[PDB]
Amino acid sequence: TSRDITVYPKDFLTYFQRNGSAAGFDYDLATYTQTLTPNKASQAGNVTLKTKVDMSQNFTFTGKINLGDKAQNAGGADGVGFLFHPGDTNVVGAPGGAAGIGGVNGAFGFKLDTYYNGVGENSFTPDPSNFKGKPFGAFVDGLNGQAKTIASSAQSISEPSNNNFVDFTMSYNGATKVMSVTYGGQTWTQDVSSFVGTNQAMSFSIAASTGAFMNLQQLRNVNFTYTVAQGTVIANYVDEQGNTIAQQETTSGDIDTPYVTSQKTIPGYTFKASNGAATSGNYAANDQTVNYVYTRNQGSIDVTYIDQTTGQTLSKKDLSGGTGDSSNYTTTDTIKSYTDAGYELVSDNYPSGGTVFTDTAQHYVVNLKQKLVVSSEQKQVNETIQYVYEDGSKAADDYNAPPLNFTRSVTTNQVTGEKTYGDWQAQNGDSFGEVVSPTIKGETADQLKIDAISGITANSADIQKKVVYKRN
Ligand SMILES: OC[C@H]1O[C@H](O)[C@@H](O)[C@@H](O)[C@@H]1O
Ligand SMILES: [Ca+2]
Repeated sequence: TSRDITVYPKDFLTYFQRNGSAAGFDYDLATYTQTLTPNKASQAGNVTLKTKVDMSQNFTFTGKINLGDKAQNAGGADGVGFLFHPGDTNVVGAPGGAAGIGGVNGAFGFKLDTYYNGVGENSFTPDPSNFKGKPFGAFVDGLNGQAKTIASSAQSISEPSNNNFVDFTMSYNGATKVMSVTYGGQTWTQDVSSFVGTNQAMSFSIAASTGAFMNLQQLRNVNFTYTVAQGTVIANYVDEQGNTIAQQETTSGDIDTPYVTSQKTIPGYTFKASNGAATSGNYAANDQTVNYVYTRNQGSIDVTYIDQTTGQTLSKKDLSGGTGDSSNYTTTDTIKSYTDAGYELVSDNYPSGGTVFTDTAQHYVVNLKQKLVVSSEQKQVNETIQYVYEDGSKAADDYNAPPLNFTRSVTTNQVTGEKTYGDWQAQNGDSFGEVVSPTIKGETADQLKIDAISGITANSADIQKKVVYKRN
């Protein structure tokens, strides 16, 4: 590959980051020596690799390790750990029994344990009982966070003595997935495929730890030949409330080589903003993540009610929801309310099957008019002539003249109450007849005829007359 590099002893600080206690000590370029811990108590120091490692390529790690001058019995602690995890380059494991492996997830590697921890806690499972107070080198399974020492790898090592540097070698076949560690004519082997999984890019941390007991722990003449793993960009396509609304796009590439991400076009949604990384940039050692946030496309429906009679808006129900939600709305009730008030439905554009919000607006109309009830008014003007004697006794039957009837339409607006009368129309005529007063033998009428009367209007008063007969 083009990312196949060999870390030289003089460029150590280029590819490795002194962290913790280690940051107090400069790299001595005469010896090529990096202190991890000094010979003081409760110290922690490490170097982290600035990149990650393609675990689908071969790597060869060479150097010398000073484990100190004291052994456990003389007050010597805690050892040096080599950490392999998939998380952040700048993460390191817990000190003590965790040996700088435990406390990280998906964590494996090699310890040189210069202190026996029989009492276990969360960071680490007790050290193998067969190595009570004895220096040993092992492989560690820190996948579940808790560093477990594999007793099948548990081998003794030489006690830290007069601050001496023993040769260390860690070799790795990309294709076998087998790790080979040599420390002063003790060798280790293990298939690490059960750990690398699929990640094929792990962070590397060499980490020393003192506690109550101490030791100078130091590194010298570090030769790392490995393939720089390539950076990942994750792009998530999520709604406003975090729920994912389109498949994610995990695109990988060589560090410091460009990356691009696509603003997906999502049915039912419109792009709002891109929280997180740039949508465009350069690949980097750690995972970068750009989140595309989308808004839920919202539909309009407005159902206007109109009083035709006035050409005035009665009521207007604005509805808004999500492109494809039902509205669950029916006119029927709002219609009723107007109909009961004396209105009359004309038309209803509102679909019978509720409705559904769409990316385009809907506008429906309910046409209502003030009802009008047509009645009839009738009025009658009569004429009566009473034929009587001087004592009031009837001389002759009362004449009721042919009645003069009159009709008018009455339109009552069932909303305003406003009664629009039509006109008075004469059914019978406008004029009452002449009535010649009957002749009675041996009597004389005070009026021998009642004259015909013209100009009868529907408001006219009923005519009442009285003819008195006198004897002779
Ligand atoms: O250093 C010896 C010992 O001292 C303390 O008890 C802690 O800091 C331990 O984890 C450590 O291993
Ligand atoms: Ca231990």
